[PDB]
Amino acid sequence: KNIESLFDYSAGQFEFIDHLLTMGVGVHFAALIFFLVVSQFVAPKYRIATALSCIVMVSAGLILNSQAVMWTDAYAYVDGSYQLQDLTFSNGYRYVNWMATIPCLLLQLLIVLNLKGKELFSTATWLILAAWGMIITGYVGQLYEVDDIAQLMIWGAVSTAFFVVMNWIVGTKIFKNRATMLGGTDSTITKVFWLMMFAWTLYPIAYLVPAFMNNADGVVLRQLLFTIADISSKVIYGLMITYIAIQQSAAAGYVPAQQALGRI
Ligand SMILES: *C/C=C(C)/C=C/C=C(C)/C=C/C1=C(C)CCCC1(C)C
Ligand SMILES: CCCCCCCC/C=C\CCCCCCCC(=O)O
Ligand SMILES: [Cl-]
Ligand SMILES: [Cl-]
Repeated sequence: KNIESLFDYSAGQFEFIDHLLTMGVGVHFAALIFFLVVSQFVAPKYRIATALSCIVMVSAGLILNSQAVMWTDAYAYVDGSYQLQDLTFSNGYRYVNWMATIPCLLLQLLIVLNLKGKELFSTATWLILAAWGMIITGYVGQLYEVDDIAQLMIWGAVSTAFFVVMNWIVGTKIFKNRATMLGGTDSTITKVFWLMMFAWTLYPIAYLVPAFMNNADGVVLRQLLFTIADISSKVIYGLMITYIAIQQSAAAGYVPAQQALGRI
């Protein structure tokens, strides 16, 4: 049901995708260790924001690892090209994983925005409902990326509606609570918003690849887009969230944070 199943791959195409996914694994687990060791310099009220990055690193790292092994399982070098064998490859499992990772990305944002209690619970709930609506309708959509392009587009339109509404909630909370933020992170959080708009928008572009480049090179392009998007939306994003957590910790008087920033 996925366009990946339609083609044979050159050694070059096959190895590049393998390397992309493998590099993706290494980057996420490398970052995991960074987030782990810096977590001790985060004040208690923000420390969960950094823990969520650890959770995202392993979750994303495991899905990339799984995709890579699925890739090598599904294809074998036969008569001059990599051809589909008995096992299958699908991006569908990425969509399932987003059900967990996207709420984590959103939650760590709300935390450094200094949301608390009732407003935190209600905002998170609406955000998670919006994200799940987006992910589920998108998941259904890509089931048709070979059989019914028109259906892919319509489900994608519905998914985009959830996407836009989700982004509106995010933008609204960011620009409203920007003023509450310490240590100059009121400026930093603005760049985080634009990072999200950029990085998250790569995913619907990848989703549409079967519509504008239905060939083996389009398969490579999609994996390339996912890699750029994953690293940007999880790793670079996580680094900015953690930086914001540490800076606000130090400004709030948390001594290990102040000491940490003093060494650099
Ligand atoms: C770490 C993974 C992240 C942040 C994934 C985000 C995914 C999206 C923003 C996907 C959105 C989609 C649309 C807006 C339309 C097509 C269907 C989706 C699910 C690919
Ligand atoms: C934050 C951005 C992270 C970027 C991660 C991607 C790094 C490697 C990117 C690809 C370089 C281009 C490789 C050339 C493709 C060769 C085509 C092919 O053989 O299939
Ligand atoms: Cl605290
Ligand atoms: Cl993920």
